[PDB]
Amino acid sequence: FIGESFIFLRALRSNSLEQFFDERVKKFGLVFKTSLIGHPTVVLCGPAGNRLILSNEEKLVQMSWPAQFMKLMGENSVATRRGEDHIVMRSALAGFFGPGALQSYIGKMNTEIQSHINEKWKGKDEVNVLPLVRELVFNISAILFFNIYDKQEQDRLHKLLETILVGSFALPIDLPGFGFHRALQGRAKLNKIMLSLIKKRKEDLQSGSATATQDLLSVLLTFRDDKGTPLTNDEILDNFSSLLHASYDTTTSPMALIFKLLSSNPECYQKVVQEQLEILSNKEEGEEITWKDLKAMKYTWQVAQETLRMFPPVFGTFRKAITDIQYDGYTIPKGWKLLWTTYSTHPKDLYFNEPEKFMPSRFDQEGKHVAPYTFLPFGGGQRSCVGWEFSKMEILLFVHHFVKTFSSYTPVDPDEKISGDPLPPLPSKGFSIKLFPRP
Ligand code: HEM
Repeated sequence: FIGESFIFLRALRSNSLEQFFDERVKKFGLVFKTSLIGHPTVVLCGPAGNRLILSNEEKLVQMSWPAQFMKLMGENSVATRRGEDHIVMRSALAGFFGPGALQSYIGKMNTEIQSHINEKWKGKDEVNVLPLVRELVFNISAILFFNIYDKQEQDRLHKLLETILVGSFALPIDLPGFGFHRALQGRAKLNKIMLSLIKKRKEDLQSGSATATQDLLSVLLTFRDDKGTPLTNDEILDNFSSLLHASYDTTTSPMALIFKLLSSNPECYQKVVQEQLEILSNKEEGEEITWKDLKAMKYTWQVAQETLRMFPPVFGTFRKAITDIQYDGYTIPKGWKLLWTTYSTHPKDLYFNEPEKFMPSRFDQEGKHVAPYTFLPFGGGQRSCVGWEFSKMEILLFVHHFVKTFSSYTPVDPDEKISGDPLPPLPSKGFSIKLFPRP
């Protein structure tokens, strides 16, 4: 049955959503009943509800994706697998996204961001930030996932992913003239492309032309579980498809918005500049940014977090009750759906005083003063974001090189709105800015 799916969809595109939950909390409370995407759903608002859903994976709940997302991502990815297979895939992914592993890719990421800024920003009087950020974010994935530096090949894959992403928000009608149908065709083309990259990679590894750690493709190809089993081609394809979905639209949001919010709060921009320039003062010219420099960008990371609080790229996500669960006096029946949202804590004065104000100081001392399960841009528990530290690296390096290159900037439209009907919140006009390069 339609249930409340239509009203929820209406509120989502309306870019409100907070109200959708607010009025249901006002009428029923934090733990209330609803029907979404044809399933009986219970929304658990607030920190206590967040802990229930997020911290009890495989105990009381399991990740549940809607049918259409399963068809576009595949059934063999880390996001669509459960139980033991999920834990193995996270272990394989940790070989690239883990803190020790991520440090070996900072050089490649730094170089691309540096080259992108110099080529497409440094010499312009004005730029439209959003398309540049999208290009940079995708190209970093192409380099770090597949070692693809060829610009035409990067653009080809970039266009293909855009077509697939259209279907994830269209009506799931697999018919010749619908958006979902074209997305499914795009996924088929991408699968064939990635299959050829897998084959050539297997050869390149056997002939000593590629290493086991150079990129994500090699890490996943060389992974073996505790019993010596490698991942299958379908598992590698679906994981790459899922990782492209997860990485492109999400990271684009804070990167595109960070300098919009900073332009409205110049005192915070002043502190970002001072932090970044102080880091450069202690380096010789030509010396590359290091992982140690990265960890010194504390205030910059506080600005990024406050951007994520006010404009979460992922409003929330769904689980399925794998057992009858007793919560707040009620019993969520097995087979029912559960939903948590950042909108129950992120915009609330109760958890973040003056929530409408941009205050990076909320995350002072590495977030010491943030209450548990109130700031959740990357979720939590066994299903927490695989790539959050990858995103953090991109944002910090991007901010660093921008501040290094430019003395100042000025928004062309200071009153530009920040909407997103599709999940990703972004500058409504792409955030055009005038640029002032350092002399
Ligand atoms: C850029 C690289 C990124 C990669 C490779 C990535 C990858 C992933 C993957 C594979 C998962 C599923 C983990 C699992 O099922 O075990 C996940 C979860 C998640 N991601 Fe990310 N992600 C990235 C960036 C981001 C960003 C920037 C945000 C938001 C600021 C974000 C928000 C989330 C959230 C909230 C979840 C958990 C959803 C839930 O538990 O219901 N991701 N990510």
